[PDB]
Amino acid sequence: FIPCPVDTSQVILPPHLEKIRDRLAENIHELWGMNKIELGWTFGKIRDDNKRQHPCLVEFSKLPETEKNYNLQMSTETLKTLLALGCHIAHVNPAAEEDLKKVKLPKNYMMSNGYKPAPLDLSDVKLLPPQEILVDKLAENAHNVWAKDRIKQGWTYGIQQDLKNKRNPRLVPYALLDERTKKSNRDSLREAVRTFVGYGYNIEPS
Ligand SMILES: Nc1ncnc2c1ncn2[C@@H]1O[C@H](COP(=O)(O)OP(=O)(O)CP(=O)(O)O)[C@@H](O)[C@H]1O
Ligand SMILES: O=C1CN(/N=C/c2ccc(-c3ccc([N+](=O)[O-])cc3)o2)C(=O)N1
Repeated sequence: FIPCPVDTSQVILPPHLEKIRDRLAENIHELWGMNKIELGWTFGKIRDDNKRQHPCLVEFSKLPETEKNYNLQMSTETLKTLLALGCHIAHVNPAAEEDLKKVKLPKNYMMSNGYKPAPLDLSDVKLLPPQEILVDKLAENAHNVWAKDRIKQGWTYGIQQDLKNKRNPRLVPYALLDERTKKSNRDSLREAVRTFVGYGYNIEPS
């Protein structure tokens, strides 16, 4: 198994896109924090996988640096991937960031750190068919960018996951991957494109 994604080396990120790169990472983390509470997890300072405690379920500004850069790099690689495919990212609607409210969840979503997930309310954002094929294609690539970095840290396949060896049952080709995870990647990058549009960006191939 060889996870080779679209080559992101012959690509640079213009400084005017660094703004979305920062906000895109925030929203992607907000969506993660919500889904994690939605499935048995809570806040903690000493991670114990059996107790469902997590230190990363905090606001984007309070994250540790090791996990933080990974969220900014993956966000930067996502933008660069669109550029490597021949698509452009450009601001057109200047009032969209002001007309971008955030989702507010029930009271039970607040934990012992003062953090309560508040992703952007992007439910009223519609995508054209061409942008759907992009999100589906971007999703398969996000699996490869994740799998390549893990592989060089020694991560291979293993029936049981493990935070102390390089084992993970999802280190497999996108075809041999459970459709739940495949759909999860598509949903994540569907909001990624909606995050751009929510800030006033038009995605358009050259
Ligand atoms: N599938 C995904 N899509 C977008 N961001 C993800 C992600 N998985 C993890 N992240 C980001 O990674 C950061 C936390 O890193 P961590 O190592 O704790 O992942 P994790 O605990 O979710 C492993 P798993 O999801 O398999 O149980 C989180 O703040 C989150 O934003
Ligand atoms: O088990 C798994 C896990 N995984 N992806 C995990 C990685 C970890 C960090 C992120 C990440 C993605 C996108 C952005 N972004 O664009 O901002 C920011 C961070 O995904 C996968 O494919 N199968």
